[PDB]
Amino acid sequence: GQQHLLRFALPAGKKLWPNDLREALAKHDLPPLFFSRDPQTGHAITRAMRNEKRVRGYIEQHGHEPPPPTEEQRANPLAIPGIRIVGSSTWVGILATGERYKPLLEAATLPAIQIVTQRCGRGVGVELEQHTLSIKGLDDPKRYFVRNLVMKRGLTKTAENTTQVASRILSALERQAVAYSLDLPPTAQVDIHVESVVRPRGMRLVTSTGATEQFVGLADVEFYACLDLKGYWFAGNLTSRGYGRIIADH
RNA sequence: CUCGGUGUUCCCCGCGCCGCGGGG
Ligand SMILES: [Mn+2]
Repeated sequence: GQQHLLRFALPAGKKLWPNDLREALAKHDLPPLFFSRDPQTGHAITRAMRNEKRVRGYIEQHGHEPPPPTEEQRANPLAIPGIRIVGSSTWVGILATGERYKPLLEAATLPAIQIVTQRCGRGVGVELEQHTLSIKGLDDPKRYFVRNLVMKRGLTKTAENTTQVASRILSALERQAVAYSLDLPPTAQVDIHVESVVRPRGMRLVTSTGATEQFVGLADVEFYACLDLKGYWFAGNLTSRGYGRIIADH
């Protein structure tokens, strides 16, 4: 429920994209869960099962019943990244969602200062924010953006992409609300409207093991909803790299 | 205190009849 954001203000002349900070932090001997890798699988965090039909299918495949969830699978059954590297053109930062992940932020803090000050030179500002994730309905529409929404599949350049993007935002807000035990208002109250899907484009998917041949869909979004979102909410894929951050217009 | 990458499969979970979802 509690979010901690270590935020660095970048000097006017300087870029340090969230992926750049993430890549540089990977050279600093941090725990795998900082990078959303489950330390008990050696692979990226993934969702948990729960079904009696899924058990049956698992038994047919493997010849035994599913093992217990790992510690991260039990704590994080919807596989939402507890650490995200976030930012925009003017700042970069580390977001911990939940007290569980705050020690990972703490371990990365001096490394992050080293990286940002070495890349940017002098003039880096620092803030440390704390927020309570909350979602509450409104009577009138509130304007939001999504910065660099990533959709691994399904983002087109044609007019129906506004509806597709709207559905992806609803799906993501429902997933976070379930994960954090928050109440979403009725959809007819929320009444999401995607006003603009800005410059729908491609982005080559790069992993820690190198650049792939997959491209993902990437766009910027303006939308309205009768919702007051407090804290940092996300939509789409690849959010541990800061994609899909929802931003209230001010 | 939103709008760097112009377009699809490298891996891990999972579902379906290659396709789709989730993680990176
Ligand atoms: Mn409407």
